[PDB]
Amino acid sequence: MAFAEDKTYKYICRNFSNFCNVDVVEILPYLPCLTARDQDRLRATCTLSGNRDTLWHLFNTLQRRPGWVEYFIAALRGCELVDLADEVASVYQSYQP
Amino acid sequence: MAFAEDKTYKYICRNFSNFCNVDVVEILPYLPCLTARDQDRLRATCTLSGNRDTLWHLFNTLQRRPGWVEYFIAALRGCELVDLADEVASVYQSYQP
Amino acid sequence: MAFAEDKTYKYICRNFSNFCNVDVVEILPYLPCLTARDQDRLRATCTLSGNRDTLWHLFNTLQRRPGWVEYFIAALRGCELVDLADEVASVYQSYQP
Amino acid sequence: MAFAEDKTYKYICRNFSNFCNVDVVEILPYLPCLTARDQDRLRATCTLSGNRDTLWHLFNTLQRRPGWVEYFIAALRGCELVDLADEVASVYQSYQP
Amino acid sequence: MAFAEDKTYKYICRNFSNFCNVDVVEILPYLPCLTARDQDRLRATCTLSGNRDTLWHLFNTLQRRPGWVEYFIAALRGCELVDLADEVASVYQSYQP
Amino acid sequence: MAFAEDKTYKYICRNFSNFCNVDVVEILPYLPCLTARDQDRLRATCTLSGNRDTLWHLFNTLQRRPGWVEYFIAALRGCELVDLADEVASVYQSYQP
Amino acid sequence: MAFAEDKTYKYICRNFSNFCNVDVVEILPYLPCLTARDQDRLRATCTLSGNRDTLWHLFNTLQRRPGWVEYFIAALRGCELVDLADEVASVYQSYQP
Amino acid sequence: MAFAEDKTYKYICRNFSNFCNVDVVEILPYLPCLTARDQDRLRATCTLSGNRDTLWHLFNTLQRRPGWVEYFIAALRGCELVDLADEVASVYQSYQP
Repeated sequence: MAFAEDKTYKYICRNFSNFCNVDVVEILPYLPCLTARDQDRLRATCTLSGNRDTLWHLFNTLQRRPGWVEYFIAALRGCELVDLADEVASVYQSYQP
Repeated sequence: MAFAEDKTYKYICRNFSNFCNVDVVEILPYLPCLTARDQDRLRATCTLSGNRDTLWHLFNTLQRRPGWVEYFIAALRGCELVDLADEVASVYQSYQP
Repeated sequence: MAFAEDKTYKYICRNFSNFCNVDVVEILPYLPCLTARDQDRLRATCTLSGNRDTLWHLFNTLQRRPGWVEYFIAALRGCELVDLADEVASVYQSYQP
Repeated sequence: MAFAEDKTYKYICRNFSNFCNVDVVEILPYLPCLTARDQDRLRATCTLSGNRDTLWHLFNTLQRRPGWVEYFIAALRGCELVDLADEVASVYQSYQP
Repeated sequence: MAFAEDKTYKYICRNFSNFCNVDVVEILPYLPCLTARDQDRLRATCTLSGNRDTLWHLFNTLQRRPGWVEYFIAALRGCELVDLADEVASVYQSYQP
Repeated sequence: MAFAEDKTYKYICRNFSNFCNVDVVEILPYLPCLTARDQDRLRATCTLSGNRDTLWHLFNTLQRRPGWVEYFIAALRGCELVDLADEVASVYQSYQP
Repeated sequence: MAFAEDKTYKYICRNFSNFCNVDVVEILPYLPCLTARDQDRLRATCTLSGNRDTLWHLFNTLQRRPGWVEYFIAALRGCELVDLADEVASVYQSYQP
Repeated sequence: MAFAEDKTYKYICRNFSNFCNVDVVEILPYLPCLTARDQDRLRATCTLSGNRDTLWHLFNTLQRRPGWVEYFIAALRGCELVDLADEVASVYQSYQP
């Protein structure tokens, strides 16, 4: 649900600092939900501002597509950030009926 | 119909908080109904004031030209805001004969 | 002469919509007739209200100091608005003895 | 003609989404009509704002100089956007006497 | 307490110049008390107007949400602005019962 | 003394044009004597109306609260308008017992 | 009730200075009871005259239309002025039979 | 002298178009007269608005500190803009007693 998605995103920003390792350029191919465009923005942002900065735009960009959370859990798993994926899914499923 | 357009726009502000996602700078390319001026007015506003803020200016500008609702529904769809577009179209059709 | 200058400015507003192409910030480097303070006013206006809009405020500012017309034709030529400059000069010289 | 160029640009924005593949940084060397300065602005915008995005600034920037459409048709052809140039040229010549 | 928060914010502005290093874009991610939007406004402002400048909008923006002081002290510590955090917390606790 | 402060402001406006250098948006952070409101008023004034214009509104605002002179002299020094500050302090101390 | 709404508003002005945090430009999107023309006036006022100032004009406009209190309490909540919303509702319900 | 500096700045704007080659990001390190902060503004402006545009803010920014002309001449010389440096210095000494 959107309410769950929205609460997830709120969690992530609560805890953004922990996430870091998340690699924007690595993570994007796993997010076909993002506009073929919006990836460019993130990917170009990263060149300019460095990863961890752009990470913030990406999540804000990620939470933009209904259904995004499932995409993301998949993404971290593609990124072998399994412990992180497990961390969000916990948060995510916590807000589902 | 206009009655439908105004009810649509009136709906939009009622439920604006939900819309949140529309990316001003993103959606404008789909809205050739808007004044070549007024698009500059939006984006420069976007630069000065940030996105969601500029969003509001965009809608008020949008509802100014006859036919905008179809333009808008098309726009959201290019922005893959399908659920958002489907939501608007519903509100729109609901007011058609 | 002033009569020519005034007829020119009146021409410009009577054909204002046609000019648009003029970029205000650029009309600004080439135009030392404008007060060091009024350029700030325009550009800040330009940022705030967008270009075409700011253009009108720009011309309105420009026609205030004797000699502005020569400055302007030079400016467009610096902006490679040669056909535009050629148009004004014609309009301008049409009002010279 | 001015009228023909303008309809083209209005056509382009009607159909902008289709254009996308157009590469701003690639296309700029082919546009000596654009100000040596403006290219910088597009090229820097592109770095800041991403390609398809800056694309929009570019067309709006391109249509700024009379004669631009031929420059543009030439450009697409230099960019092996033969199908695109043919698409535009069609639109352009459709508006010439 | 509210009284403590305001005295703190008044202190911050008393002593703003010392703060400078504080990086708006770096520090915002630690500040979920700020609206997901007002960070855009700070950040877009930051892009437009520069860092230390936006720092100011941010503090005025930060002091907007009850409980913000705790949020800020935490943030600076994450920004390894330990001496700064120590400095404010000192100011802060000085105004609590 | 109050008598000293007023002669100073009368000095400032009688020499207002000389000051310009003072950057309105820049100087405000040094002036906590100003109401947390009134800074909004100046800056917003600055944005719509431009700097030197706003300077007058700034000075006009500043001279309203007792003690402002010490604040202002300090401010200019923060703005490294040392010669400007030196000029005012001279004017200021010239009117003290 | 209308009387309850009025009693709330007098509370507001007697405590107006406290309530300035309300960000005018921010709050309007939650208030569809306001006349679509009349919001422009607030923002135009807000921009011209600054926020806290505009708050008062906003309130005076808001209390014009019956039912506004529910609109407002909701509004603050959207602004995560939960404590502020919590403050008003108390004052409000204290005046209902 | 101040008289000399301003006449130079006026010259600079009267010939600004000629100057362009001046590279903002390159030139700033040679100007410790500008506030370490205003470099950010220029350096960030260059980013948003392009190099030709920011040069303009820079000179107006440069002419802001008494003594700036010597700094600028030094700077251009640091920038191997020897012909440019000779051009300005000539203009400068032309207004000294």
